[PDB]
Amino acid sequence: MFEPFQILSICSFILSALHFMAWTIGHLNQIKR
Amino acid sequence: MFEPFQILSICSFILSALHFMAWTIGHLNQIKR
Amino acid sequence: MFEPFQILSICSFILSALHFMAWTIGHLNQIKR
Amino acid sequence: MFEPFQILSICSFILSALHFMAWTIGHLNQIKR
Repeated sequence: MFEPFQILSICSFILSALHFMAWTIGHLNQIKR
Repeated sequence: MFEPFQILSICSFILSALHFMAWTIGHLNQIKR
Repeated sequence: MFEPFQILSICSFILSALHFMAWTIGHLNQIKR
Repeated sequence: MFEPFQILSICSFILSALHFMAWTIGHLNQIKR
C-alpha cells in the first residue's frame, strides 16, 4: 500500500468486473440452461 | 492536493457514480412503489 | 508533459466525453426540434 | 516497465477497445454487407 494510486487501481478493477458482469447478464437476459 | 493525479481520481469517481446512477434508473424505468 | 500519466488522463477524458456523447444521442434517438 | 501504473494503463486501454468493440457490434446488430 506504498503507492496511493493503488486505491484507484483496485477500485477501477472492481468496478470493471462488476460492469461487465451486469452487462453480460443484461445481454443474455434469459439464463438458458 | 499534493498529488496532481488526484484530479483524475476524483473526476473518475464522480463520473462513475453518476454513470451507474443514470443506468440504474434506465434499467428500472418505472419507479415502482 | 512532465508526468507520463498525463497521456492516460487525456485519453480517458476524451473517451469519457465521447462515451456520454454517443449515449446521450442513443437515449434521445430522435433529434426532436 | 519502470512505472507500476503502466499495468493499469494497459489494462484500461485493452478493456476500452474491447468495450467499444462489443458495443459497436451490439448497435450494428446485423453485419449488413
